[PDB]
Amino acid sequence: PSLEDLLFYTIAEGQEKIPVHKFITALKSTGLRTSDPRLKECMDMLRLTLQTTSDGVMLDKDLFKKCVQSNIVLLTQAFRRKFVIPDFMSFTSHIDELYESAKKQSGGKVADYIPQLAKFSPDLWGVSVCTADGQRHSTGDTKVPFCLQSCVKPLKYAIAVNDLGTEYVHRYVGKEPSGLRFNKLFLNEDDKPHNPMVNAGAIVVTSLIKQGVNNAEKFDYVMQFLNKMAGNEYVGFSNATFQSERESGDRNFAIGYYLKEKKCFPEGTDMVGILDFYFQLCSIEVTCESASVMAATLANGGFCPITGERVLSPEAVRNTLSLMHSCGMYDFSGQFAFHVGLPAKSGVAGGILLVVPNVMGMMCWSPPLDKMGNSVKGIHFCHDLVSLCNFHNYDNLRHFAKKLDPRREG
Amino acid sequence: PSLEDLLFYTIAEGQEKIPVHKFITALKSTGLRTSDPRLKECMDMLRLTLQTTSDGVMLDKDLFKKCVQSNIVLLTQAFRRKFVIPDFMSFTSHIDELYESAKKQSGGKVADYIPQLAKFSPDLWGVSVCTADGQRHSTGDTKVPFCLQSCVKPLKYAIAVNDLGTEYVHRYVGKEPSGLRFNKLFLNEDDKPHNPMVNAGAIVVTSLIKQGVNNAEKFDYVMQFLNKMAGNEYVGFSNATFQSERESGDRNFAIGYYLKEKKCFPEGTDMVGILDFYFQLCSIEVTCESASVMAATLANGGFCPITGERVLSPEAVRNTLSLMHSCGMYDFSGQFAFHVGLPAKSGVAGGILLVVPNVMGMMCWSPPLDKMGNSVKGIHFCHDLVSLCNFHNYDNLRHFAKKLDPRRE
Amino acid sequence: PSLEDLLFYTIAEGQEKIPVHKFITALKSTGLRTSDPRLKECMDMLRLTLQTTSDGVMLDKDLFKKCVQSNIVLLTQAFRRKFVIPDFMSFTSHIDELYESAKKQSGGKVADYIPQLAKFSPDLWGVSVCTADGQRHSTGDTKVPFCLQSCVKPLKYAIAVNDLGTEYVHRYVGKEPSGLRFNKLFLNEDDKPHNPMVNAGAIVVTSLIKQGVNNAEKFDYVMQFLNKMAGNEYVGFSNATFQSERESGDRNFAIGYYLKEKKCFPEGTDMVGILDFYFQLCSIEVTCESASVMAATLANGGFCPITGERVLSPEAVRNTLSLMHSCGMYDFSGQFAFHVGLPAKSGVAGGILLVVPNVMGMMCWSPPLDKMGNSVKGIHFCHDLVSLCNFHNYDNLRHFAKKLDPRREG
Amino acid sequence: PSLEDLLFYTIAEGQEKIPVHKFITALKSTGLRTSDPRLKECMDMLRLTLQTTSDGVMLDKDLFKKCVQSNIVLLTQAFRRKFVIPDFMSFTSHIDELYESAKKQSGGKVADYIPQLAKFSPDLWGVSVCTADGQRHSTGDTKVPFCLQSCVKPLKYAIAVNDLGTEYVHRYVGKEPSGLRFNKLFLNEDDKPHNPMVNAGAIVVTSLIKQGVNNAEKFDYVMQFLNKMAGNEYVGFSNATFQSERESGDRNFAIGYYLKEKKCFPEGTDMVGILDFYFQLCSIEVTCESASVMAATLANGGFCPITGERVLSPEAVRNTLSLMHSCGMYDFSGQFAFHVGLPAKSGVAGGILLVVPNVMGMMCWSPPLDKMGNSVKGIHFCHDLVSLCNFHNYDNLRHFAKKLDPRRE
Ligand SMILES: CC(=O)Nc1nnc(OC2CCN(c3nnc(NC(C)=O)s3)CC2)s1
Ligand SMILES: CC(=O)Nc1nnc(OC2CCN(c3nnc(NC(C)=O)s3)CC2)s1
Repeated sequence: PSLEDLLFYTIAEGQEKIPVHKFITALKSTGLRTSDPRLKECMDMLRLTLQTTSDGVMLDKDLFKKCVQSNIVLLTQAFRRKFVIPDFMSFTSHIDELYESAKKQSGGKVADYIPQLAKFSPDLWGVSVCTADGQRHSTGDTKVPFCLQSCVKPLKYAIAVNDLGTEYVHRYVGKEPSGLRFNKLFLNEDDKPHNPMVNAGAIVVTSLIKQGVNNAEKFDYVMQFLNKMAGNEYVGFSNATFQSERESGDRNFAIGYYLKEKKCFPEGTDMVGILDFYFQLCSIEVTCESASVMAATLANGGFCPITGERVLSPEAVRNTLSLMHSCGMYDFSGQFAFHVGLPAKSGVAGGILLVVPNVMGMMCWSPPLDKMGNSVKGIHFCHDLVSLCNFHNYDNLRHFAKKLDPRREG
Repeated sequence: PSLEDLLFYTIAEGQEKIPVHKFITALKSTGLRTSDPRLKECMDMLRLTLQTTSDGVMLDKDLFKKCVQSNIVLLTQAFRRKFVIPDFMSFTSHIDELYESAKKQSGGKVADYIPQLAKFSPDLWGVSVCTADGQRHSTGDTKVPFCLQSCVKPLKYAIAVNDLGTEYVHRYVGKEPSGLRFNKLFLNEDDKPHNPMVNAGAIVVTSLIKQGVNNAEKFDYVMQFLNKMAGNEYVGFSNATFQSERESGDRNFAIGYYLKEKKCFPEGTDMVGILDFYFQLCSIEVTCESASVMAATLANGGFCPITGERVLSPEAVRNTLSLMHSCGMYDFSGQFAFHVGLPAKSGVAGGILLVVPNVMGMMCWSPPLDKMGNSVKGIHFCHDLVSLCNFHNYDNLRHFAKKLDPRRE
Repeated sequence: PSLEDLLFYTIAEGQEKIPVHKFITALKSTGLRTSDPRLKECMDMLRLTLQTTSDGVMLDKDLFKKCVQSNIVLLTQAFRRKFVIPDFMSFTSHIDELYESAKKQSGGKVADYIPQLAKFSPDLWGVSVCTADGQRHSTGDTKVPFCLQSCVKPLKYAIAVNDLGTEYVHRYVGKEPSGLRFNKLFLNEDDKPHNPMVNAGAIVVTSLIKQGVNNAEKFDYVMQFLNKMAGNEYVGFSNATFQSERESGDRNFAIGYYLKEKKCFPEGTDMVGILDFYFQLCSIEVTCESASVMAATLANGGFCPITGERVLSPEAVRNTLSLMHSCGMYDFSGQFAFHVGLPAKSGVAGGILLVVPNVMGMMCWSPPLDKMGNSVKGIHFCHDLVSLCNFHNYDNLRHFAKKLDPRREG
Repeated sequence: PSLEDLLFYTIAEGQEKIPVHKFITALKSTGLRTSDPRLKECMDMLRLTLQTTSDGVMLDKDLFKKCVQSNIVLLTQAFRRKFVIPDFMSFTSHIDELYESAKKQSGGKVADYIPQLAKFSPDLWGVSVCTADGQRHSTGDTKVPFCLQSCVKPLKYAIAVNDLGTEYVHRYVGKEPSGLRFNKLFLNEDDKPHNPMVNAGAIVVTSLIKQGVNNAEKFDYVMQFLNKMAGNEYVGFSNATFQSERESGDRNFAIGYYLKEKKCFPEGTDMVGILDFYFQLCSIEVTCESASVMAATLANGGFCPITGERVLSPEAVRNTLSLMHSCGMYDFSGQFAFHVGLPAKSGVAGGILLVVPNVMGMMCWSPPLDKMGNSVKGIHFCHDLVSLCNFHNYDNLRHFAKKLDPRRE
């Protein structure tokens, strides 16, 4: 027997040779993107034989064997329905409906405190999915760059725990939510910030990453890291947003000094310098698509799903998801944890980084925020998604009532 | 082909006939207990034929099929290792290691606030498991009855949400935790108690269950409900514990009166009676074993695993596990949710009712409490369990480092 | 020489005999009331000679000497303008103006949570003055009985420290105000109520007065005490108010149980009985006139000014004035101390018991309360009073700008 | 008859001529200092006459009248015991006892966070009095200059209310104390600092004084203002303290940035400059003697008692005495108001500027502080002072038990 050969008969349909487009659309219908890095050898060989023989465009058992041999393990799982969402075409149909249902929630106010997010239109709205297996789907304004802002706080924490361990990082920052009107305090009772998703704890976590090196190499260190998470999709940097964040951050300058007085930073910290590195990290740019790969990396126990690369330790990813559950959505965290039950993180540009552990990661984006600071459409989408699918943290995988389960088939 | 016949050769091992004891030990090793209610029919036919011919005790293809046809699907799943933990024999060996490792933590102080918990010895310690499929195992003092106390709070919240729905119950109680030094407040800013796991909200939740009937019928209704949840295993009641909570509950009278003044109960409430009903509910008795079935009922989306009965709506169970995750372990809730990541609920008699969703439910019991109020051995066990198995809520099921996974082979 | 003889020529106005009405009007104009207990002998002797010599009504040097001998010291000080307010006639004209200026502030809501405080008309308004010397003046509805309610807290605190001393009493109750959003807390951080003017602390103090005896003698012990303080003017008791306060006091029962749990009472306290005794003390009745004598006794270092009787130790009065200054007007305490600067206490019936140390006591009464719980007209009257006179605690007795000083003349 | 003549016989004692020393000693025993500014003409004429007739040194009815006519009303009041404390010689004997009783309380820790307050000896200790009439007395280290630090907060609040009025100033700062552990907060619920005695509110008040002018002239205005208040006694500036206060005042920058974000300042303020101006004001230097005259100006309705000039409006003095009563001694404020009953203000150098309204002002100084931040010897002295004299705010001026009253004979 032979794996390349048995896969050949599945797509051959008893016939003699497979047209290339018939193989291409069969492969794309699994949700894989024809530009998947795990598929580069297969696609390079296909492009070559489509030159070598204008005499086509048909592959026999032996010619198909030449192309798919290099990536046969991933292609077989994709064609024999072994992916975490087996019927991806029906699932994306559902994502499209949920998107259109949220597209009608036109309330909210765009963050206006800086001219660079006031520039963004309230009609933008996109959602990108990326499963723990690499299946992609987008709808809407998903290639528009926008800043992570507070969406970057869980990614920084993951990098800090990945490099320093849990016990070290949690000398300097706590692990609990604060309480629905302890939002205005910087420190909990141990004179540590309450947790990494809070501004005071985000700043302290920022002062742990790559100490001893200067602000240019730290920024390089974190961006190289964010590239691995996104399978080398778009990660950028807005100097416009950063220069404004620098000139309008009196609240954070207040935090920095209060943290200096109470000896919250590591010894030898340049507090004002850490504030620049902090403002920088909030001005990193993503699209919906590139961020949906980041979120899926946390969804996937730390391995980027479109490269197979190990990016974060299981200890760093578990801690980040734990803190996104309960501290992730500003004052909505408690209500969100109850009704949605997913690790999520919101931002002022309109991002919501959403992780369905063991299934997929997502990024929703609509600039207009409601009064607690979360994208109006994004929050609507997240409620709708969990009403439809048994992805809630404490839904049952066996007795889930009237919800659909995309991890099953019939 | 034939499903009863194929199982016969599976356990017969090509041989002539199955001894009766060889079938029972084969069955017990799947984790099923020979008294499972879903197996009563099979066990009745065995009880009949073990009289029919003392010239035995051997079952032919036809005689084995005589007993097992009634329960063949459940027996096939158990023998083709389709149960949520396929190698149950090995997993219980690990539970024994974790139990013995916690048995050496003799620190802590027994709750003495009532003479009925001061009389319980610091040497007691039991652990019971019940998987979403019915596989059972116990170690230690697992049949000694004890009161739930605050372990009962998630169970009554489930009943209330099961009968009245989420929107109603949460007109009267919040959904968030309060904050690590907001423990001393009764109400949040919307004038509802913070959540059903704290005393002020447990008191309010109690005033919602089965309104319009008197306190004796209310209590009977909750006992009937707690019976369905434990697959009819041990549920009792201590009149002694009830009398001491009654005569020493000035704090609960303080809460009750504060809630009456700020109009937190549903209209037509006899506040003083509801405290009596509340004190009663805290004095319900369980054993480790019976409660581990209750926990598995939450683990199993609302269906009791040793009877298959639908006991709670999926909405009541999802809400209860949500609120146990973040509010279940007193001031330890935050540290606990981070490190263990399992919905749990603790009590002052020393209980910790523990849920691993889609896998199993658990009950630990050791009377000596730490300074935050949680059983010392019980907390030690929960850390060790999650350190060993990828049961943490935000462990990944595919890339889980050097932890063991009891769901695979 | 002779005091009876020189006071004789003071009123004689060079003629030979004094009409009786001419002496009485001279006496009333000092503000003394012709029924002052320190004047009983003089008034009895005057009424007697108006029977024995109907051939009058005129008194010579020797007949004047017959009547005023007994109370000549009090009469001389009154006639030689030696009283704390020498020109009482002019001062009462001002009290009348201040009264009329507040009669025009008809806002507020009468307290309605029990039927007997809702029954009071919103148009009642009275104010009574009583100096440390006994000079009286009233305007408005000054003889209508009403309940003290929270006005009783400074009087029972004074009774407790008069019998037990400060250090004993302040084992069970603090001495500071709480902070404008520590209002809902019962205990401070030492597990004592914050101070005697708050409900939780008034209840605890009630549990220190006259321990070991039952509720009837306790009530008698306190009423006799209030009688001495008011120079035997009207002190009464509403059983109606007590019955409604009792069956509608769920927060006070809430306080009682919380205080039992945290062991705030003395050993052997019958907590529910102390709540009965507390409700009773809140339903004791006064009129404006009778309550204004109470206030002056605190103004007067503990000596009731119309009987000369020592009623409270100087330690008890100093402490009670200290706490009325900072805790007496509910959430208005800080604003009141700042702008009025007088020891004062308010109640839900509409009373404000007011003390100007070393000068006078006062009681204002108008049932309509403002949104913090204080009589609207009463608070208005207090601001007006101190804008007019240098009575504010930290006004200067020498350089007081354009304010009037009733303690001086020209 | 004649005012200069009757005064002459008062001190002449029927004799022929008054020696010069006999008059100077008579004058000092009234407590006036032979250098009072209100006595300059009289002392100039004495210094003028002490040269012409070295064949003296004794004054006739006419030569005494030569000098004293210019200041006759002040001298007569002092000699017919019309001063607020008629028997000053006996009163200072009592302050000497109180000083000596506190000198035996050697506990406390000198402020260490800057090298300029660690340099001061733990055994320095001074007390100075100055009455509303100008009678002076000191015991101890009363001419050693030290920084006001937070003692300057009431003086600048007074300047601000004196120049702009109460309604304007209290748009930017509240008027209550905060709550015994609401100390860690900067703003109340109205987004104003709680009151001027607090760091967050002193910072805001600093931003209202003389707006629109630069930091050098602003500082000159405040020094000119402090000079009128101390009757031109010693006021200085420590540049060392100012350099260390700015280079270690991270909490103050935290306050400034938080106050800037919540728009607490008036329009057009350079927040970073106002922190410099604030640090400067905290480094103003005084001695015990000079600062107690400042206190006497507050005691005296705004008129400096040793020059007679009006320095502050009565509205400003009342408000500052109001806020010093309740906020002046950090976490000790409530306790202090209850037990001492005097408006006072403390500072980290160890000063306590204390006001007994309508009688006298005071300044105590001993560097070793409490754990709440107040001078130990200074706090002890204030308690002792009020146990002795009926100066407590709510003492009775008529029925005051066994306490002494320095205002009577
Ligand atoms: C606006 C209002 O009404 N109140 C206020 N809210 N926030 C304010 O800003 C500061 C609060 C004080 N600081 C603290 N952080 N954590 C603390 N707890 C401990 C145990 O250290 S204290 C820094 C921020 S003031
Ligand atoms: C720790 C300390 O110093 N004092 C105290 N600690 N606990 C106390 O119990 C009482 C607190 C006051 N009441 C309230 N409950 N919830 C509330 N929430 C809101 C938003 O109003 S207010 C009744 C219980 S007092």
